[PDB]
Amino acid sequence: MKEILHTTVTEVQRILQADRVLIYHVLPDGTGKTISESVLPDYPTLMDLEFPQEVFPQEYQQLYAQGRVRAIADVHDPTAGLAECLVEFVDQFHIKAKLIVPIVQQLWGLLIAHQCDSVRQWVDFELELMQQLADQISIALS
Ligand SMILES: *[C@@H](C)[C@H]1/C(=C/c2[nH]c(/C=C3N=C(/C=C4/NC(=O)C(CC)=C4C)C(C)=C\3CCC(=O)O)c(CCC(=O)O)c2C)NC(=O)[C@@H]1C
Repeated sequence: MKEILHTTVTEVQRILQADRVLIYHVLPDGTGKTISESVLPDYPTLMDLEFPQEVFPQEYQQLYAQGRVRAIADVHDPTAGLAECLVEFVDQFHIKAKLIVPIVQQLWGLLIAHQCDSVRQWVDFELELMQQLADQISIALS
């Protein structure tokens, strides 16, 4: 399953030509953590870093359990909807755009793409494609 999640993020990174693709998993204590990552070598491996424990709030569990994709073209646009607690994070890791799709069975996790070199207008077919990839991960888990 660890090799399957690695294969998936690597293939999704190549398909989107994203700077990073990762899978973020919600743990039974209500914390969240990156568990698989493919990143272009000009950027850090987030999995190699020693992050403090991170609460994944009930607000976002209840949102993402509903299944909908969130495309954020420009994380610095004050109307684009980046969570306020992530403002310092996107600055420190030079994340400019992100694409988030929930992995649901009950939220298991999120498939997330980053653009780092530019803002990125994600287009409708890419949001549908990530929904299909999230469905493929859920089917694999079953
Ligand atoms: C604010 C709402 C709370 C919160 C929620 C949250 N976090 C993510 C996703 C990621 N968080 C990552 C890692 C860390 N590690 C830290 O120490 C830290 C604080 C500086 C963070 C943010 C991480 C690698 C991810 C996945 C990749 C990504 O870019 O998202 C999410 C889901 C994404 C989204 O934008 O909705 C949420 C809701 N984090 C907090 O610390 C608050 C308690």
